[PDB]
Amino acid sequence: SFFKRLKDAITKKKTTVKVAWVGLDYAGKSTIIKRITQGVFSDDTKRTLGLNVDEFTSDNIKFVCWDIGGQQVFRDSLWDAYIAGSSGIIYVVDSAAPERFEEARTELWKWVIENSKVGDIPILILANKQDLPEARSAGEVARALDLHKVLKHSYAIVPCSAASGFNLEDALEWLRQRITEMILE
Ligand SMILES: Nc1nc2c(ncn2[C@@H]2O[C@H](COP(=O)(O)OP(=O)(O)O)[C@@H](O)[C@H]2O)c(=O)[nH]1
Ligand SMILES: [Mg+2]
Repeated sequence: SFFKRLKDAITKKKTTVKVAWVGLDYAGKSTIIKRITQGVFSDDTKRTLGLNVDEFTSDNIKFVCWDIGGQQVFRDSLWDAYIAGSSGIIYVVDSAAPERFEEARTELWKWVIENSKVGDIPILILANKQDLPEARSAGEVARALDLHKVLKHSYAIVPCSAASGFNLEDALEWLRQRITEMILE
């Protein structure tokens, strides 16, 4: 698991980690968090912090799931309050919902890319719901998000399915390694 490997890495470093999970509503974030944490971070374990923010903790690991876009407005106050202190950011996209790609691109650049606060923080993009027949490729989503324009951040886009498990732990190992090296630095 990524959950178990992250816990052991940060316990060996003798410190604490925070992982942010941002992305539009119905993208798959709560589903991925429940699955990757083998149940530990279920809906009946979420300390609710805001109208769209949920928070999880288990010893030295903390996860911050935030449903972005929609009616919710990005305020720099809310970012300091909820996401500031994160060591990695996970942007989740529903590849079978191309109608909302316009919105996911605008929120990714609003909250993460053109965010002075997010620095060398590894940003992992999950092109989720690949099992659906309408799912666009990971490269289609990368072009939709103008990732080809992201010149100053350390990112990675990996296609995955939260229902089948496909590529999930593999994408998360890239982030786990990127967090492990930069932690305490
Ligand atoms: N078929 C399929 N459905 C998914 C997948 N990921 C999430 N879903 C469904 O889409 C909904 C969105 O998940 P959830 O994490 O609760 O929404 P969010 O927290 O707003 O992203 C859930 O009810 C899941 O049943 C996937 O990979 N495949
Ligand atoms: Mg949710």
